[PDB]
Amino acid sequence: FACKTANGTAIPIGGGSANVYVNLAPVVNVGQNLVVDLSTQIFCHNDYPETITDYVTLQRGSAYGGVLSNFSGTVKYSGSSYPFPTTSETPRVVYNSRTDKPWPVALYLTPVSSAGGVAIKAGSLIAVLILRQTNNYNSDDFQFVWNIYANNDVVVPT
Ligand SMILES: N#Cc1c(F)c(F)c(-c2ccc(O[C@H]3O[C@H](CO)[C@@H](O)[C@H](O)[C@@H]3O)c(Cl)c2)c(F)c1F
Repeated sequence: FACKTANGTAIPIGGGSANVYVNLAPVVNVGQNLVVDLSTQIFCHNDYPETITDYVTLQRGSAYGGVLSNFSGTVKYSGSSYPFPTTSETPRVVYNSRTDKPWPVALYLTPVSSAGGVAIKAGSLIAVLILRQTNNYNSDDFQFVWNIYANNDVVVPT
């Protein structure tokens, strides 16, 4: 089991960490959701599906920078929504193919407070998402740590 980002940055067998630079909607109005859809950015595959079923959870989702201070969030994991920052670990998603498949994570972030300025600064760390990969074969328990950075400013008009 291994993963890569849309631009080809890889985390090999055994886990590790990688940075993900995501485009954000430049404007998020009060009462609207800022969607950070990682399913277009993070992809994983099973290296021996003939015998092994890979299990993948969101082990931890943490907020940083502007998202931590001024946004309220949920994370959608494989069609179900959970609080963001995370309190529990999600149900497992299954990977059983050598062809890359999306990691189905998206953040839904709604502004709490804003003065009209830049709520999220371009280049800042907005989230750390830890993917935990286990299987039905051995006791492997590997962490794939995704450091989510904003590519652009996000403004919340007021
Ligand atoms: N014949 C044969 C044969 C073989 F060629 C293989 F490569 C393996 C095999 C390949 C990948 C393996 O592990 C990695 O890929 C797993 C599935 O993605 C993942 O769950 C693990 O954590 C880790 O990332 C493990 Cl353990 C074994 C195997 F079991 C075999 F029996």
